[PDB]
Amino acid sequence: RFVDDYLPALLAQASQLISSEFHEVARQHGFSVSEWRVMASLAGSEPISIGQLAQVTVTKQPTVTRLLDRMEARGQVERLPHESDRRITLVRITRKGLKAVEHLMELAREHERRVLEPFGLRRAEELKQTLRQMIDLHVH
Amino acid sequence: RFVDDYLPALLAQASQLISSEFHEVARQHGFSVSEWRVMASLAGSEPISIGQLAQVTVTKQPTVTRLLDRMEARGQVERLPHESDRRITLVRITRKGLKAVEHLMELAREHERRVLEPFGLRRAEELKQTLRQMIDLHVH
Repeated sequence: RFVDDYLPALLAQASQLISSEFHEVARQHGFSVSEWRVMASLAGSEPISIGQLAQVTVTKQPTVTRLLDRMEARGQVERLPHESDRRITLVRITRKGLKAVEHLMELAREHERRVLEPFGLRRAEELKQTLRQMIDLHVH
Repeated sequence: RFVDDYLPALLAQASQLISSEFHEVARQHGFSVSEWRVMASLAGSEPISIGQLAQVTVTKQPTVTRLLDRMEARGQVERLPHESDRRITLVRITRKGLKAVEHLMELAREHERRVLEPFGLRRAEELKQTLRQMIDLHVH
């Protein structure tokens, strides 16, 4: 069975299953999946470019731009010029956005702890380290 | 930075980056992403239910059904009744479909080998084992 041990299929299924669990919680708290991904990805961050945000939220950049249009209208994020090279727009979370997602972020930490608890701290840290190294090797 | 070590974000980015690399190869060989996921997931498999196929291909079931309508028209797959409980439709790859995807599957194995080579056999097997265990714990 080709797919049983094919890495991209394993990553895709694990990602879908784990994310879908928490996305149900996010929607019960009034967030769409894309709104949660953006706010979670900007929380605690310096301003980042739209392109960086699209990568970390695994969302196409034109979709991110339309999303930021309405989230900025709601005062949850702010777009800013890149002071130097100004073909680049930066984006940050506002205080209003952070307060809006703070409780959901604690629920997200609790869900993650539950997902990882059966594996133990060693295997959990290994997994996160390998995933981080893979991302940094393949990000364009 | 909340998202830097948040497992669902790490899985989602690693999955997107790794899959997107190979999906470019698939399209150069005339396959859409969904066609490749279905054929790869059925290769070497006994017939599986539509619901099982939707899970392993991380594709919504109504989307899978429409996809199978056209792939069955092209003779690449076949739907079959579940002989017992027959609220269930099963699906399999045909010989024509297998021959169509055989070369792409070898390219997929080579791409996977390249992705995993920097990590070594131990860390690669750990990763696949952890992902498999996570899937089996969270699949509904």
